[PDB]
Amino acid sequence: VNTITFDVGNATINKYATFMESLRNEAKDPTLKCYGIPMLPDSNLTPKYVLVKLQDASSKTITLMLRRNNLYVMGYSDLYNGKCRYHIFNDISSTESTDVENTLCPNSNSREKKAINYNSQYSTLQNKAGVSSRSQVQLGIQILNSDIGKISGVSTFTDKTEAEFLLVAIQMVSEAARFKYIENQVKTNFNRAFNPNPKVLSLEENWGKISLAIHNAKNGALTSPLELKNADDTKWIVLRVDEIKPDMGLLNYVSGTCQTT
Repeated sequence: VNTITFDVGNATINKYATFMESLRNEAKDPTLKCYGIPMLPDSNLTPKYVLVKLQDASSKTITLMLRRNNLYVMGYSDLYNGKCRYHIFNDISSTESTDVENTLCPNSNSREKKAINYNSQYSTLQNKAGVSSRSQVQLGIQILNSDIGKISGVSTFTDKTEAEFLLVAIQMVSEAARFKYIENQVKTNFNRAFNPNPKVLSLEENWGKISLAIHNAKNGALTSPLELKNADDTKWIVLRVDEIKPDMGLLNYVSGTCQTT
């Protein structure tokens, strides 16, 4: 499995763009695409995982482990007192957990467990972070930088600190890779903190449905319209692929042929 590094501490818009390109190119199936939009592979294609190393301004790092087929974060590692400290979500199988141990921390004599004792659903992360919605958790480059430093190499930290980091990282890494719209929210706000708008949230919550609709669309027309939210919280009834393609970075895996095109 490959490691993609993003230097948060020294980030620029172009470095972030390159990071997004690199992550999409690593994770996508080598061939699958619909309407020109690359698709993630099935759950069998190897490597099954991608590592994303995030570096803060003090050169400390956290490495996220992502499932390639859906870009979900499985866990993360940090260097702690010389040890590879692995933090695994509580919602993956025993066989995947073995893979997370060995992929984050291949040397079995130099590693240490520090579990994430909760699941990776946004509702859970929000609860641990003390928010009723992740619209209340600002995103941003400086925030990500700061949050890395609250964890990496740190003996103890609260669940709220951890869940804030996870909310920010999951969105700025995996959601941004899935959605050019989210990448572009980060870029438009690159020098400052921002709150995820209704369209960010709607896209995040509907990636599966959107991916299916694009895969199934015939001559650019969705078989069944898909109702999302615009950034001003008005309904967005999507009728055609060209209305939503600009916001897409990656499609969720959907079996069978589509217009590639």
